[PDB]
Amino acid sequence: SGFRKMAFPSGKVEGCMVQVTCGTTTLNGLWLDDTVYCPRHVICTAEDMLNPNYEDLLIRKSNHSFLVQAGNVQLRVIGHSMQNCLLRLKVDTSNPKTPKYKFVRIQPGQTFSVLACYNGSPSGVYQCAMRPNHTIKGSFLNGSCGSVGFNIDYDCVSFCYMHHMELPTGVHAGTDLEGKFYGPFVDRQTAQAAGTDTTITLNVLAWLYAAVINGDRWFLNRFTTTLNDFNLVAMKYNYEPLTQDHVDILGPLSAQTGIAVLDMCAALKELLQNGMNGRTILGSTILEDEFTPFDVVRQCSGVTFQ
Amino acid sequence: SGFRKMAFPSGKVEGCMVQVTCGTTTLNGLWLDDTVYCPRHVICTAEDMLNPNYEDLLIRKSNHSFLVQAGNVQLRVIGHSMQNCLLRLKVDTSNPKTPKYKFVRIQPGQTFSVLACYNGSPSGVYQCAMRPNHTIKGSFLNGSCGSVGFNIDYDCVSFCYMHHMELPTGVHAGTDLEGKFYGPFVDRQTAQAAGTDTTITLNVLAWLYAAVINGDRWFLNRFTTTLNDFNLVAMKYNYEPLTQDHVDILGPLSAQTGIAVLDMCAALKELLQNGMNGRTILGSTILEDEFTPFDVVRQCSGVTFQ
Ligand SMILES: *[C@@H](CC(=O)OCC)[C@H](C[C@@H]1CCNC1=O)NC(=O)[C@H](Cc1ccccc1)NC(=O)OC(C)(C)C
Ligand SMILES: *[C@@H](CC(=O)OCC)[C@H](C[C@@H]1CCNC1=O)NC(=O)[C@H](Cc1ccccc1)NC(=O)OC(C)(C)C
Repeated sequence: SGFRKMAFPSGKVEGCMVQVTCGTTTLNGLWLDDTVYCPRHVICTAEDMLNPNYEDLLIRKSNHSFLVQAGNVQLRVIGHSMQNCLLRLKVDTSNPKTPKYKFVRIQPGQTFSVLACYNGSPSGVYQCAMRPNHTIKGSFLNGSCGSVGFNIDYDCVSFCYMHHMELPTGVHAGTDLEGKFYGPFVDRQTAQAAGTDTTITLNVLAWLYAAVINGDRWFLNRFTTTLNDFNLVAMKYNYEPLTQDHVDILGPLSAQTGIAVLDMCAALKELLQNGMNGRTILGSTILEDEFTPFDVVRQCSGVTFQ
Repeated sequence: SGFRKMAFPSGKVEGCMVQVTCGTTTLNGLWLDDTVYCPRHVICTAEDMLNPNYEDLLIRKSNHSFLVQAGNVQLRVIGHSMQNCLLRLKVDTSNPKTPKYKFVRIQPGQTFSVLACYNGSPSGVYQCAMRPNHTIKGSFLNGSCGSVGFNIDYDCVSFCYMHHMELPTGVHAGTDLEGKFYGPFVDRQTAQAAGTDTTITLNVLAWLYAAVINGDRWFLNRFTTTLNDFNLVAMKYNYEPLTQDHVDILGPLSAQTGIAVLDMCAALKELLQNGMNGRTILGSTILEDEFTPFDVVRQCSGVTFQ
């Protein structure tokens, strides 16, 4: 029993973290096989960030403009290319600790583990959701650029995020491992701001299922709703509209608890309208939206506490 | 910026997890040098748990009564002893991935990372506090016994918890790595229940400091309090009494924010009495008590956002 924000074990990723230096700028990089990935802004000074031309900045560098350090060992750079907002540095050595891996672009609402790193040294690990507005509510200080986000399935690491910047509201933005930003953000100094965010309806519903599987039914009611009537309420409280696809995704959790999705929606509609009347759900006084249906199935018992 | 429940990177611990089988019972064990640690209840059947005599159960076993599997490799047991509520199994091979390590008994209020494991295979990682009542609010299913809790300082792993059981309220109990239980619990089937718990005052105060360092001052006030007057309020709301030692511990956070401890206490007293008036602190609508002053210094900037 219990329910916690749980990250994937971080060891396969720790063995891939290195330090990348260009001039006086140091950040983190990711070393797989004979390649090191890092944010391209490693080539900028502070004044560069105000109007950088990356093609122009990069052509001015040689292979030996870059130092890469893995633990106490210097790797020698033998090639370099830009790919969108990342650099791909080729090095003299293949990483002996390279795990089976893939590069994946995750979708808003999905979750992943972040390994916070400084000077190529991992310091901590926590679970984040990709928000509808394409930011994450992370925890990052100076030196954290190039920290990665990932999921693990079987023994394969699916890398999905590399960290690049902080926005004025204190939330975080970055790219996938092809160097393409999540959201409309750019790696240069502008007046960019996070767009208005929304609550992830599917996840809140998944988490209510988790609460039932764990033994709590206090918030259920005798009612049902149509998809359309639910959404009118959803719009008023700044929740994402629920779709038939979201309804089908919740199929297995529905089957395990014997609670129809539209009946769970009626329960959520009542919580939105009346509040929680001083009560908690899985330890929480608010409606949680950072666990997916996959996260709930991974963590909860396959047997409901009836 | 940001503030998250952050666990230590788990890799050094993943390389120490093995599977231990006795008869039809399988659980996790911890392999350091040439020794494997695991809960002694691995030697019981279900009916045994109702009245087990462990000395009597153990003398009936040989070295080869135990199988230990590390990945795909069988380790051969060449000796065994009981130590309080753990078994210490000696094996044919020293763990090549043994990190620098210590065994430490943590104190109530302190935090650690848990690596949830099943069949010797790590599945997830999250941060817990040792509660005043000597339980943790973990997340554990069948097969999780022998999962460990730990902290990391520099490159040394300080092991502090091994998991043994779940209590009727759904919280968790276990031992240090000498096999001594945290709390008055025993590894046999009784009517044992978690004692009444208390909120960890020092941690709530640390977390308010974290909120100031991160840039928020909304909950401060013009008042001060004496230690004794604070505690009268503390008792009414089921918070631990604050001591001069707790006041001295908060010295560095106080210095970094320019907020005297007793002034922060007056702020907390007002929050207890008036609630939060619909507002949040570091994203939270309630007062959080699972971050220590050490946790705040580790995660937050050393420079206050004034
Ligand atoms: C990674 C690199 C770094 O630390 O540079 C300092 C010498 C930075 C990580 C940031 C820092 C605090 N949290 C966090 O997530 N990223 C940055 O500093 C970016 C660089 C950048 C500037 C302009 C456009 C894109 C990227 N800057 C940044 O995040 O701005 C602040 C912190 C001022 C809001
Ligand atoms: C580890 C061993 C196990 O899974 O045995 C099942 C064949 C168990 C971990 C528990 C299970 C659910 N969550 C969790 O933390 N521990 C136990 O099953 C203990 C064994 C025990 C019994 C009596 C006294 C001490 C230890 N039993 C247990 O936790 O009881 C329940 C789950 C019924 C409350």
